Amino acid sequence: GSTADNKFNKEQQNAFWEILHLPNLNEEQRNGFIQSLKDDPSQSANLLAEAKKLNDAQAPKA
Repeated sequence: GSTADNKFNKEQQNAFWEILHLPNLNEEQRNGFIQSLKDDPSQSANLLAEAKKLNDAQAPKA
């Protein structure tokens, strides 16, 4: 069909939204996470996690 068809199931897809949303993370950082994540579905863990912790610390509010 193509290659990996980004099989971001309900569990993996969550990464995308949480990535795109990242309320407190540079949305430009969010986008970057999408590109790296999309091109590499096996990286969903490395991107989702990196974006999760980063957003937490880099988050403005406190």
